[PDB]
Amino acid sequence: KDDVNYKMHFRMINEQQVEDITIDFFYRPHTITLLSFTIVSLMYFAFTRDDSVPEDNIWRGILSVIFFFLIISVLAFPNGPFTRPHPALWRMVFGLSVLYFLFLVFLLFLNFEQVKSLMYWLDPNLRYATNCHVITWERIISHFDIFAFGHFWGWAMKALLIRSYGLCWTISITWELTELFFMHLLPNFAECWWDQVILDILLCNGGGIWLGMVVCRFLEMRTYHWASFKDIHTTTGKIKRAVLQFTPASWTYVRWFDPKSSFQRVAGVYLFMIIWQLTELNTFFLKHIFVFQASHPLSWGRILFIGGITAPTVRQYYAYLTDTQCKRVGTQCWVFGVIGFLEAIVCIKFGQDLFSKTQILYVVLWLLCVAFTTFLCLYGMIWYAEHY
Amino acid sequence: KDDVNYKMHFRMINEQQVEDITIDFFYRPHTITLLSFTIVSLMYFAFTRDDSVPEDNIWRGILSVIFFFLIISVLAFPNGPFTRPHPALWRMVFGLSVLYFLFLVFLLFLNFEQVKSLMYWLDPNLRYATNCHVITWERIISHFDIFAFGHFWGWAMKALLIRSYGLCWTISITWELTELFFMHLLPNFAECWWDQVILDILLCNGGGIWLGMVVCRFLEMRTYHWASFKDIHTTTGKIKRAVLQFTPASWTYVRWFDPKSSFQRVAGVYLFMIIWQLTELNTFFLKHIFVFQASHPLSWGRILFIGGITAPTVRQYYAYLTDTQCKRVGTQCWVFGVIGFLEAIVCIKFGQDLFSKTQILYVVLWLLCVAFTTFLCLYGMIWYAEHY
Ligand SMILES: CCCCCCCC/C=C/CCCCCCCC(=O)O[C@H](COC(=O)CCCCCCCCCCCCCCC)COP(=O)([O-])OCC[N+](C)(C)C
Ligand SMILES: CCCCCCCC/C=C/CCCCCCCC(=O)O[C@H](COC(=O)CCCCCCCCCCCCCCC)COP(=O)([O-])OCC[N+](C)(C)C
Ligand SMILES: CC(F)(F)CN1C(=O)c2[nH]nc(-c3cccc4[nH]c(=O)oc34)c2[C@@H]1c1ccc(Oc2cc(C(F)(F)F)cc(C(F)(F)F)c2)cc1
Ligand SMILES: CC(F)(F)CN1C(=O)c2[nH]nc(-c3cccc4[nH]c(=O)oc34)c2[C@@H]1c1ccc(Oc2cc(C(F)(F)F)cc(C(F)(F)F)c2)cc1
Ligand SMILES: [Ca+2]
Ligand SMILES: [Ca+2]
Repeated sequence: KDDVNYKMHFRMINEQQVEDITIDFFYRPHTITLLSFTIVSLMYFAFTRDDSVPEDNIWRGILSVIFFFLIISVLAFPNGPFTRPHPALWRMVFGLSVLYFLFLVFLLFLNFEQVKSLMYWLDPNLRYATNCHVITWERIISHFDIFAFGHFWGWAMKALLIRSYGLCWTISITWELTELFFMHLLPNFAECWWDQVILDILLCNGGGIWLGMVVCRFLEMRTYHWASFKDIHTTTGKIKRAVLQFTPASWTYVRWFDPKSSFQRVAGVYLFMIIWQLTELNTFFLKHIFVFQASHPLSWGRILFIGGITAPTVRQYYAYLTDTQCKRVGTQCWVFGVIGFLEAIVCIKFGQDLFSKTQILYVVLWLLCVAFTTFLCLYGMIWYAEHY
Repeated sequence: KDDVNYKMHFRMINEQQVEDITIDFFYRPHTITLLSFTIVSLMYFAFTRDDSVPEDNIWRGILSVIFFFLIISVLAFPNGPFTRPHPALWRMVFGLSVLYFLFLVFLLFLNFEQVKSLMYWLDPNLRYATNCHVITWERIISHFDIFAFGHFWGWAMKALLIRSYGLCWTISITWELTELFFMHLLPNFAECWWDQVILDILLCNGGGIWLGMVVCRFLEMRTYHWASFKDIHTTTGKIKRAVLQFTPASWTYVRWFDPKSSFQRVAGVYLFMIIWQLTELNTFFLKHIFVFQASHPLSWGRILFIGGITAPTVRQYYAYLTDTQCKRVGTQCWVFGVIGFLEAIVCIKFGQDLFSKTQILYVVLWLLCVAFTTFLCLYGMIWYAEHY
């Protein structure tokens, strides 16, 4: 009867079910109405759309395949550890992750010219894509952009889900140093290195981690009592509940290191940090292989999507690593890992024009040193946890 | 607490679980080994395959996307009412059905020249694709081919799953007459109409229905006691059990008509028969729009695949139609219906060159008459069931 408990502990981190349902309209399935909508909409598009332009036909077909795969996801895909604001949103996020996985699998079979032609079809303008000792006080605040906003809030979310100053500060410092080193390696016109080791570590990353940890401690201490949207008498309370419907209903108490932790625990945390830094390398290298612009919708959309699938992945990884009755890895964690490895394989396959013969050796030495430093600081964290 | 029973009755026709597991090796998940296999295999292909030929790159990429979507299906897709020979096979069948659904959704946005070019890319030889009163006794047996074998066994499987002489004989006669009429309409060199109303109704379809009904009655009467493969002492018993692992473990008692049946019951059975005849029309019309050859692997592979997804679809449709606690349509039935309607939309969109202005009116009149005859014989069946 331990197998029943095992399957329950997997079903609670893979497809979490909603508790205390009051407005039952949001949760009753209407799959036949969805089928009628699908058929009538595809009928309207087939019989009324003008399909004389073939490129537009291919683009609309791709968009519609994506839309209806998200519908299939809402129907049949797993939900994850999250049931807020609605499980269907997380099913659609899982479907997007599966689509991206299959996109990378396809990309691994084309050659460099075919992948470049694909990227040039998605963005026709991709073909033509390309003084620090006087750092004034105001050119410093000029550094803060919308992407600095993104860094801040991404680190806030990461520190919220990880619940550790040590892990977050380790990954922050190590990745900022790695990025500076690679920018020195590539030509990059890489002057002004005081905007990566100071403004990016101490203000964006540091403040983001601080905010994430404060909000995480708040969410841990608070007590969750959710009254129905119906029973609220006033209107301010009603809109307050409708807004809180987009917040966590309960919060997990995260502890990566036990008092006396096994070798499996340490190895799992080390693997976690290695895959974290690997997903950090994937973005840098994919943006440098093909000359991607940071303002294009796919560029920041892919980063937002990775940050979105990172939230269930961290919860499922923590559950599998620590919970003893969770005998299976969540499917979102599986897809996150396979994407994070396929992107590295893509970077290695199409990334032979980045460095010379000696610069690749420099990259390998730095990656070995980074892995060793990660292990050293993880061991230091475990020692401090055991003795203090 | 009726909602718990509702969700259980849906989970038992959507994801049936295996009972009495003895050899637990076949049923324990190894998702991390699957992830390692995926990554190592894609690494081997990325780093060793010669990708200088682009058409081969596109073909291999398509095949690999299909393979790894079947892997994702084995991971996360629903199983259906069946758990034999293994639920993973039916998960992969569901994944194939989803891929075909998305293929049709994509096809609905291209124009006729693009779809013809797609079919010519899949089969380069598609571009160049094209005396009864003396019917000897032996040219009759010459009619029996591998496709007659397929008709026989398809009707056997259908009569096994439907459990009705009336429904099966109705659909048989009506579809054979419709096919003869359409062959008379199209030029078709449609002589020798004694091979469709006699040899195809009375011998292939009739014998198939008889065999299916006999095997269905046998499977209903028998008692299922499954000893483990381990406990069998001899070797003949072991191989007998290993062969019976590819047979049903239990059989449902099918009854479409109650003594006094509601209007919803009659309407659901009528809709069942209409979608059956619609899926029969889809094959004929898709094979006549583009000049498809019956021997090409995709031609008969698509028919085998439809016959494969027909088995869970009929069980889930019967469950939803008759069981009062089954408040949701199975997902395989959903995808079967959406495919059967999307194929008809494809036939209507790309099928404007088949008939003239008057022949389309003839087709519409015959389809109305066929629907009316279907309803009449269904009402006759219900009357005979009520009074005899
Ligand atoms: C030139 C280049 C040089 C470079 C050199 C580099 C060299 C560096 C090489 C480092 C190699 C180190 C690997 C050590 C492996 C041992 C791990 C171990 O045993 O822990 C086990 C589990 O471990 C796991 O959970 C693994 C499964 C996860 C796989 C999915 C991927 C998703 C990741 C998403 C990450 C998200 C991050 C995103 C954050 C933003 C511990 O568990 P257990 O107790 O043993 O038993 C199982 C658990 N139960 C049963 C008890 C419940
Ligand atoms: C020119 C051309 C002219 C042409 C003219 C043609 C005109 C002809 C037009 C005919 C139109 C007739 C339609 C009548 C609709 C009423 C149906 C009804 O109420 O029954 C209801 C259900 O009914 C359903 O189950 C429907 C859901 C199925 C949808 C998925 C499709 C998959 C099909 C796969 C088929 C596989 C076949 C493959 C076989 C090889 C009855 O149920 P309920 O009791 O009311 O309540 C629900 C059940 N619970 C809750 C009790 C449990
Ligand atoms: C390994 C990699 F492919 F390189 C990942 N990529 C980056 O990391 C990155 N950053 N920017 C870009 C980028 C891409 C294109 C043009 C420009 N122009 C510019 O300036 O940047 C770009 C990219 C690419 C990237 C590709 C696809 C992608 O999402 C999808 C988009 C489509 C659809 F076809 F619809 F567009 C379909 C699918 C689905 F899988 F669902 F099929 C997914 C996101 C990022
Ligand atoms: C509405 C329709 F499209 F017409 C249905 N079709 C028929 O009914 C029919 N009959 N024959 C043919 C046929 C097709 C091609 C060449 C020749 N040459 C000849 O003689 O026949 C043919 C067809 C087509 C058909 C197309 C695809 C198909 O399966 C898939 C194949 C592929 C992959 F690209 F790999 F080939 C990918 C996918 C997936 F969806 F997974 F992406 C599905 C099965 C049938
Ligand atoms: Ca940085
Ligand atoms: Ca025929």
